[PDB]
Amino acid sequence: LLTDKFPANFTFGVSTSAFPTEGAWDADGKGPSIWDTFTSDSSHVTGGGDAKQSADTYNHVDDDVTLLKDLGVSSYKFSISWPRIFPNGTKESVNQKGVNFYNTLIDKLLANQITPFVSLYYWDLPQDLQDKGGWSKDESVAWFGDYADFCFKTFGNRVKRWVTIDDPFSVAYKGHETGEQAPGVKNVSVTYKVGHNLLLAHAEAYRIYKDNYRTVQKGEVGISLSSEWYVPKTTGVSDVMAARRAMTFRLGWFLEPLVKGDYPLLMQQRVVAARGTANGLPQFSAGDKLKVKDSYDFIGLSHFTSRLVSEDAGVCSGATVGFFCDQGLKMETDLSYPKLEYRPEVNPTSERRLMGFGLLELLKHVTSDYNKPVIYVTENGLSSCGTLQDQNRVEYLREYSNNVLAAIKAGGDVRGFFVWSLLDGFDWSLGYTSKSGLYYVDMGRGERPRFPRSSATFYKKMIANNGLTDELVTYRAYPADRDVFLYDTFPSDFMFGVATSAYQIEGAWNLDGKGPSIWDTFAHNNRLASGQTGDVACDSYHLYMEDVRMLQHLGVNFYRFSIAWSRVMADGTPATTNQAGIDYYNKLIDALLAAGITPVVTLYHWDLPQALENDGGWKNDSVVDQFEAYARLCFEQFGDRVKYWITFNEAFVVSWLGYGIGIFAPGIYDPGTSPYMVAHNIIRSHSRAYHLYSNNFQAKYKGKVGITLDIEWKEPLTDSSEDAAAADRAMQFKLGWFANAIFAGSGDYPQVMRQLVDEKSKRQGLAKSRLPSFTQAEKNLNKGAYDFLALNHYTTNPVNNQPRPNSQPNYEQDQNIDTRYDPCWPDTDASWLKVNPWGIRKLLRWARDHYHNPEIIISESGRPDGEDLTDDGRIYYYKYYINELLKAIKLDGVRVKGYTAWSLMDNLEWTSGYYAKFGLYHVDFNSPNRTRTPRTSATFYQQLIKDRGFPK
Ligand SMILES: *[C@@H]1O[C@H](CO[C@@H]2O[C@@H](C)[C@@H](O)[C@@H](O)[C@@H]2O)[C@@H](O[C@@H]2O[C@H](CO)[C@@H](O[C@@H]3O[C@H](CO)[C@@H](O)[C@H](O)[C@@H]3O)[C@H](O)[C@H]2NC(C)=O)[C@H](O[C@@H]2O[C@@H](C)[C@@H](O)[C@@H](O)[C@@H]2O)[C@H]1NC(C)=O
Ligand SMILES: *[C@@H]1O[C@H](CO)[C@@H](O[C@@H]2O[C@H](CO)[C@@H](O[C@@H]3O[C@H](CO)[C@@H](O)[C@H](O)[C@@H]3O)[C@H](O)[C@H]2NC(C)=O)[C@H](O[C@@H]2O[C@@H](C)[C@@H](O)[C@@H](O)[C@@H]2O)[C@H]1NC(C)=O
Ligand SMILES: *[C@@H]1O[C@H](CO)[C@@H](O)[C@H](O[C@@H]2O[C@@H](C)[C@@H](O)[C@@H](O)[C@@H]2O)[C@H]1NC(C)=O
Repeated sequence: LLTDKFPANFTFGVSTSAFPTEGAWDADGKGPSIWDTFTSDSSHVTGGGDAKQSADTYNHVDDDVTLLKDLGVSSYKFSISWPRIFPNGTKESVNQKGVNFYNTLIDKLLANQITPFVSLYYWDLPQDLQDKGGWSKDESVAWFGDYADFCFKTFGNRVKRWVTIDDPFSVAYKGHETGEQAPGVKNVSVTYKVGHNLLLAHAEAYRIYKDNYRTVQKGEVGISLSSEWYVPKTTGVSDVMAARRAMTFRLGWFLEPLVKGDYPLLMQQRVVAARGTANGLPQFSAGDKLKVKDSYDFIGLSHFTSRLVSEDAGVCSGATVGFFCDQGLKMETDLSYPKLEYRPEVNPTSERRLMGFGLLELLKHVTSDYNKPVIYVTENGLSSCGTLQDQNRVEYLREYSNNVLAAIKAGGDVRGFFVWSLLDGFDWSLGYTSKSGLYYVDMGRGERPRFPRSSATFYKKMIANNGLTDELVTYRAYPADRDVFLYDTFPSDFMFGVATSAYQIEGAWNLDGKGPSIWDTFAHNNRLASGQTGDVACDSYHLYMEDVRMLQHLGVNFYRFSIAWSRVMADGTPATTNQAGIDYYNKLIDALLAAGITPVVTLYHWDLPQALENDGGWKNDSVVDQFEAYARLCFEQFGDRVKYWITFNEAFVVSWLGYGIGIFAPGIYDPGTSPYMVAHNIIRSHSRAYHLYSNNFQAKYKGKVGITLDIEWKEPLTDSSEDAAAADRAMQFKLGWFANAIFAGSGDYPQVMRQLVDEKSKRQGLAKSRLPSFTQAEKNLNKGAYDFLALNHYTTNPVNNQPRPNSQPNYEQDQNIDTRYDPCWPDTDASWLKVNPWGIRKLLRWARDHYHNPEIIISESGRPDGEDLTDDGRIYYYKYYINELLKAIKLDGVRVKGYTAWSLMDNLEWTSGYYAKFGLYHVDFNSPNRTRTPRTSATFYQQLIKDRGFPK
């Protein structure tokens, strides 16, 4: 990479085109384009969807010009929509409201010192003109002339850089031969006639400008052409001339008519050789050659890729005519150059390659063979799945703009570089499956908010320094080791397990004297899917012996399950101790130990006995004593054989879902106060349960007590310091809510929660703050009240700052945050779970740094899949999350002592019923015997334990 400065009056720009970004497809009298009609057929668009709104730039001029001021670009390339100016294509349809929109944009651009670089035709052909033949017709030269003449006299007093036609190759070939772009015509005999008329339309536009508008307006008029760079597959003369021939058919098809005055002679000969003399390229009239030759002030170039070309006379057969059968060559991807996908294993055959040298050679070729024209790179950029930490785009922007510097030093007269693109949009036939903006656009929000990707920060800094600096040479958007797969084994101490839950597997909700749960009541109130209940579930009350055999087949070291409070105490009181309940858990513990499997017992999970919810449940404050007496009964009966206790599972869910929005049991909706009241007692219940164990049981039993908290990793949406503070704030409010008082050291809530809920409570007119206050004695009982930390981790979220100065009392509104999902993270059967393996690694270091380097167990990890036995999604998930877990141990030193896979078998997924299959075993819930069937994932997990990591 060169650290030289760009020339003095070099233009750093950025590009959009009307249809991918404007939206408002029929607002204010705009007529339909061929792309409106084309995209109305889902089969034409990858991933479906339409551009009826897309990025909605028609309604964001003020916001988008502010983004242009933030980058510091000198100029802005955009497109005028023909059907928005002339709804039916003719000058009689002139729509003043469409004229007003572009005037607003041009005026606002110049008020902020940004040069307009205006394109007249970026494929937006009005549907009415297509209905009468489109570009195949000789009338299209006149249609375009009247339309160009209008924009010249209407905007030309301010617009000084014009592009007649953008990428005629795609308009002709992709739009009329293969049909992949609008208007979807598939006719090999139309393409050369369309390119012919595009060149004639551009010439008529250039002629109109030179004679009627140039003397007064003093602007420039050019055309923009697209070209890949073609490197020969071998050094043989055959392939070197096949590569040069592909450059001729793709770029010289239009460049040679405008420079030399005719189609390239090589191109003329090849088509007549493959099609017949009656079917050659169109002939230019003597007057046509006069109008076309030298009809440019600059040449625009859009470049993206380099491909390998080799001679292939039999690339087609049986006289199958066509644009690429006339050339007699094949194109391949150069897999020798870095792949630009989200992760190393994504799409091995990818064409997105880091080949900046191709742009250097393209520019030098255009300078050498076409008499050194003025060049603007009007479009150059990388297509992504959409991530905002776009190291791939940063590398692309860094390398490719650096090869522009090399062309200028090699004599290339390149005066501008325009990045494709400014925002995300509807990338033609790729639809929304392809993102390219320096700014991400959230297409799930009506206002379509814009957010800078890391490439926006890079481009801003490079323009500020007029080239690269040492900081920009080595700049990275994320650490270089993030996606590297680590082949290694786990430490000797490391345990593998799987987990279940009492209400989700056991059944027998009222057999043998068991009292009812708040989840028995939730289910019997038809609050679960299809009125499905956990009345039988997997019948683990009767079939626990099957569970042990499955655990033996997996080879797990430990098995984490939960005790049902209502099964050992009918009403949650020792007065209702159910010896039958004691015996059931004694049988499960003994069968696990006889099989050499370590039992791990969760005390609570989520099934409070209804008798205690009647007295106020977790809001009642004596629940601290009630939970302590329940913990005592468990420590006495089972403490002799159970050596790892977990007090609570996902106290966040019990607090916010159960007592906040009331979607889980007990179903109380009070999002302002009760979640904090319940979490307060949970912290106080866990602390008293821990001290009861260390004071009265740890000496003789030598066990460890922990707590399990669920948490998504919280990644900043943007590299800004306000978004980094927002991400940490989202961590504190969900994980720190409980972990801070137990693990951080102060025995108290995170300072951010106390500051924020107090201040908002005061504005809302509340006598006391909605977040309770610990007594100094209570804080001291919280301090160090643990032996290990346990984390449930499934997914992550990008977070951004979002002040809410008028928010109502609400645990989520108190946080001043907003959440999204990275578009690159794959989906699962659950709308809230996205696959992001490195989230568990960043989460583990966060817990390590904030909680005094504790012993950590991952108590839950997994995803839903389909019902068939081949769950490749589950395997992909475990393969890479466990590898990221291994990285947190070996590479990061985090004291991770165990890993728990959710779940052992299909079970009742709370409100989602049995429709969400989470298990390594399939469970037939229509069988009375509830047969369990191992999936592919069970073998993969069993094999991974044997290997103790990842070998080779
Ligand atoms: C292209 O649009 C022009 C503007 O018309 C407006 O947009 C079109 C898409 C349509 O929605 C119209 O309703 C809009 O007004 C067309 O010109 C217009 O043509 C119409 C007739 O088609 C004409 O209406 C007539 O006006 C006379 C009085 O002058 C009245 O007695 C009639 O009853 C009827 O109302 C408009 O006045 C006229 N406007 C302008 C500015 O020209 C254009 O149509 C073509 O050109 C006009 C001059 C006539 O010769 C039409 O026969 C002819 O088709 C549209 N062109 C095409 C190819 O569709
Ligand atoms: C938390 O939940 C406990 C357990 O239910 C509540 O204690 C109970 O309060 C009931 C009243 O709400 C008591 O019932 C009354 O008992 C007396 C006899 O003592 C009868 O004469 C009378 O008619 C009622 O039946 C119940 O005895 C009591 N149970 C226990 C074990 O204490 C508790 O309520 C609160 O605390 C108790 C100690 C009393 O002071 C109650 O008046 C008070 O409301 C619940 N606490 C909260 C904050 O909801
Ligand atoms: C492909 O384009 C050529 C050149 O413009 C047309 O002449 C072809 O049309 C042919 O002639 C018409 C009258 C009709 O018979 C059509 O079926 C013929 O192929 C055109 N071909 C197609 C299929 O549209």
